[PDB]
Amino acid sequence: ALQELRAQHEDQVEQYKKELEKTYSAKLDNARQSAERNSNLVGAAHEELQQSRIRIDSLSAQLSQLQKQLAACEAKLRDLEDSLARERDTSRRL
Amino acid sequence: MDPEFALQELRAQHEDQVEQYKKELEKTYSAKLDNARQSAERNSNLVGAAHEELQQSRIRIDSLSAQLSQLQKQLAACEAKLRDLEDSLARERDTSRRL
Amino acid sequence: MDPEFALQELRAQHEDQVEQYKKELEKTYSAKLDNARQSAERNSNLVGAAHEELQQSRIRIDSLSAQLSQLQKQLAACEAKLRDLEDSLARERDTSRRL
Amino acid sequence: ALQELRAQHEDQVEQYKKELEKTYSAKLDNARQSAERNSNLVGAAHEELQQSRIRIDSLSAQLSQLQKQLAACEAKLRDLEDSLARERDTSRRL
Repeated sequence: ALQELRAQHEDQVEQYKKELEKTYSAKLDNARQSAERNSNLVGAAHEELQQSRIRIDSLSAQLSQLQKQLAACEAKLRDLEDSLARERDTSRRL
Repeated sequence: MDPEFALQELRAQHEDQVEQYKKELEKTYSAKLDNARQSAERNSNLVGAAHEELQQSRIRIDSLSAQLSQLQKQLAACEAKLRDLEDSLARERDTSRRL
Repeated sequence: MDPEFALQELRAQHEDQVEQYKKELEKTYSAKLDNARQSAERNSNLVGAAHEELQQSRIRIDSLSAQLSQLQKQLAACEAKLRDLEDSLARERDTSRRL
Repeated sequence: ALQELRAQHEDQVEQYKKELEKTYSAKLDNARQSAERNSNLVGAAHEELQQSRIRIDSLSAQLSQLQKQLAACEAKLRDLEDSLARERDTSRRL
């Protein structure tokens, strides 16, 4: 009875261990799978933000081009205002 | 003699017509002067208003450029939190591969 | 009699001076006409160039607005990847609290 | 000798188990700590992106205001161009 109980226990522990290591291997593999998917959703969010980064770099360059164009328009209007001021003052002298 | 009375009357006709012409000319000249004065003042007022509005627009574009720079700064810090996140998830990946 | 020769000579003096004045007036008038023509053509050319440049600037601002919208779309998708990341890290947090 | 070996083994397994559960509790706690820090770096990146979101909403509103202002400038220039065209044509008629 004693050695029968001890042999029965040893087989139970042997079965428990194999079931333990198999679950421990499944845990380590699912932690790998769920972490990878997280890593691209990390990296994809990074690359989509970097795309936006360089779009606003382009937007700032285009704002500077627009600013030069309006500055040239203003210089033409200053010239025109000068010429029209001379004509106004001439009419005032008549 | 007799032609002398036609001379005198021609002269008198001429002086009446010169006076009439002087009045007609002065009225026409003052109307064209007024019309030219009003058009000159309006063209100067218009070009000044247009010019002023453009100076306003340039101030607005200067502000927009400054705000784009702050937006750059804001999106830089967002990239930092994303890189550290990349980093620690990669730390967990490396440690998991080594079991 | 004798005054008649002063009359005739006065008339002759007057006709010479009227002819001189006609020439002087025609030259002055043509110069002021040319000056006014050139200034009018230049003012029209200037305001047309200014106006055209402003139409160019409006096209540029229409483009900038369109690009801001695409930037909105790009940053929306970035928020999606950040929310799902939020979501799965929260999934791991909840599961860890339950041990 | 037999029962001495079996008692010695039982004490070893008892000591191994307590050392196992203590390490298993330390593992579960560090996974909690490292995941939290990851979660704010997630959420802080989210809130800083949302801040940028509403800045560009403001930028688009300001672009529309600027567009109206330039459209009003253009209408003044059209008026001025009309008036100057009439003066040009008048000078051409002289």
